[PDB]
Amino acid sequence: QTSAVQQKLAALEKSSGGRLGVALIDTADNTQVLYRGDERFPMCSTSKVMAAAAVLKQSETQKQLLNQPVEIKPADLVNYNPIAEKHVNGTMTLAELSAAALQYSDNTAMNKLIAQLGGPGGVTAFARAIGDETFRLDRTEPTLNTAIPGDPRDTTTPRAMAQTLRQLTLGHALGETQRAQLVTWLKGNTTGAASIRAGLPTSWTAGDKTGSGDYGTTNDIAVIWPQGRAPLVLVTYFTQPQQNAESRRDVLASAARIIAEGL
Ligand SMILES: O=C(Nc1cccc(-c2nnn[nH]2)c1)c1ccc2n[nH]cc2c1
Repeated sequence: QTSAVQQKLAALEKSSGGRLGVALIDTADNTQVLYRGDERFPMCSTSKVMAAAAVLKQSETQKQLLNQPVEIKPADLVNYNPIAEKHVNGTMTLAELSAAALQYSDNTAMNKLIAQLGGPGGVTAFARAIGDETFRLDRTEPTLNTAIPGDPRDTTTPRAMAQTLRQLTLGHALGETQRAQLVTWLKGNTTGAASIRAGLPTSWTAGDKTGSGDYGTTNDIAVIWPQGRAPLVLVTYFTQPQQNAESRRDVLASAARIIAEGL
């Protein structure tokens, strides 16, 4: 069946020229709304959530892990490191690296999270441990954002990512303290106001993690507290046919608006 919401998302996609993937979970009733929900998309920096969460999981058995220093060397800087570059020749703690990766989308910080987990496969292994059979991280920053059509590396599906984000932020994939820390980090994101958030009523609150890459890939994943009802989890992924395509955060906002209007 095709619902009214799915028809509207198809019309938005058609006018955009790209490929749109949406997954909503409404925790009011656990119902899902899916558009291309089982197709693969490049995650880009939305993968930073999984990496930070995996470090939070490690911290459950090491009370001091988040305070552990990690050396930042000049050679560690990559292409977008607004926080890490301040600390080159010094150190940042794993908490600081998590906050920088999540709230500022710092790619050096993400690489330190990946290294703490033993490489990209350590992030995948954590995904599997929390019941996500779909997620895969294959590369570090910056190359995980190449976003080539048909490339399975560094991809997931909207359905899998929405389920994972629910388990991490609202469910019990993490300890209570760690879940609360992840939610605090997501709610303090600096990069999200033009993406899913832009499509929601202003009275609502949310936390989110954006991503973008080549092929005009423009992504956002959010946990949302609407006025007067239970939380939502929403994933919006978007990718385009040309390598040099522009970002389209407005398409993510439009998708979010259609979802909000369909509740
Ligand atoms: O790191 C990239 N992008 C990047 C860096 C840091 C943050 C973000 C981002 N966060 N939220 N939305 N975009 C995106 C990026 C892009 C295109 C590439 N082609 N080949 C390697 C690439 C790397």
